[PDB]
Amino acid sequence: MADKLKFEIIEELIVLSENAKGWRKELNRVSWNDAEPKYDIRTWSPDHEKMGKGITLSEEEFGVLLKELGNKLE
Amino acid sequence: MADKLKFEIIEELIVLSENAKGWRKELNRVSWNDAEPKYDIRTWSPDHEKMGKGITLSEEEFGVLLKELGNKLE
DNA sequence: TTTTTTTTTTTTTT
Repeated sequence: MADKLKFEIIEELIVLSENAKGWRKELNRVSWNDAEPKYDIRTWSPDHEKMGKGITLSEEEFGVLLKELGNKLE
Repeated sequence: MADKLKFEIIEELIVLSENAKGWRKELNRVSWNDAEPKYDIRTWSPDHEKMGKGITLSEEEFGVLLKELGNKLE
């Protein structure tokens, strides 16, 4: 929506890689407008010049999600 | 975009819960237009009457993502 | 080869 949305990287979680479009797929915990810190997984430009839209994962989600996912690899 | 997008549930992976909006947060592998089967995490209506937008996770992503995330809870 | 959102969306043949 806005040209530059306010944010801040609280903690880097997982980094996957770039795609054919250069989409840097990563999962990091950032603060929404430098207020609420939460986990959000998105992909950005290869040159890190811009960002895109993905999905936000709350503690409730990440908790149950990781619990099951981690156990799925068992 | 469309009123009803074509799809098919190949395999259910993880089910989180509903939210204050009734958003049923789940992660299941479905076939895009009943063609390409891929993992996609989204939230639907409480009464499962409609669906919404989320994010699609490819094998490359889910693979590295799971590996790291699973190890993160170790 | 999307141009990111301070928690009641109406889903897309990579």
